[PDB]
Amino acid sequence: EVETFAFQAEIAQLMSLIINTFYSNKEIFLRELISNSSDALDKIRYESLTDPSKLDSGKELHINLIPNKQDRTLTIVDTGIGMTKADLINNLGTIAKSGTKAFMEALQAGADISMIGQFGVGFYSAYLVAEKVTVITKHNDDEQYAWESSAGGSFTVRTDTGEPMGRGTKVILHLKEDQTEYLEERRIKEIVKKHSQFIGYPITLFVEK
Ligand SMILES: OCc1cccc(N2CCCC2)n1
Repeated sequence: EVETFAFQAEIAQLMSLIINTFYSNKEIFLRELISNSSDALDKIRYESLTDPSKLDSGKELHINLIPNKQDRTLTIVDTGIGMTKADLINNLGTIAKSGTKAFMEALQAGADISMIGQFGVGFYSAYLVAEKVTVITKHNDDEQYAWESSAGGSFTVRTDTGEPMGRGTKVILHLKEDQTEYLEERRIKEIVKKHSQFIGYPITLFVEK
């Protein structure tokens, strides 16, 4: 059972700008997604201080980067707080409405796309390199869900039946045909060293078979 939702007009407009604006510094997508993972891990670590049982779904707080040349996918896995169904459908887009308006006014005032993180909508930078994005997420208070969008103004949400995750978020980037450089180990290493060297969680870059 797959539910289809329309993006808010502002979010759909933001995704279209990201996809259609000529902008060569696409590598900032990884910094934005790692930053999102670090924030999600900060939240579950803080919540577990006053409630240790919140880590029953997993004590390890880490980030994994998994490239797959056969599927042409780059997966960013974290064991952070995860996202509920209400987050995927309502809460995140509601928060992102103000940030999108501020971001686009800034772009008209001379800012560039790499500053998208300062407006709270860095997740959508994934569409600089991905034609489709799948998000598998599990929050302690909800079920495991699969969020998916190839842009175009709509996204889907379903209950995920795949391998259980315990807790956290998995962002699967189905890369565009000309963006396969972000599957190479040397390239991912360079980006992490350049933009995410001081993230306070272990980042493990998986290598390919
Ligand atoms: O709206 C902004 C935003 C920030 C972080 C994550 C996110 N997601 C949309 C659904 C998948 C996850 N959106």
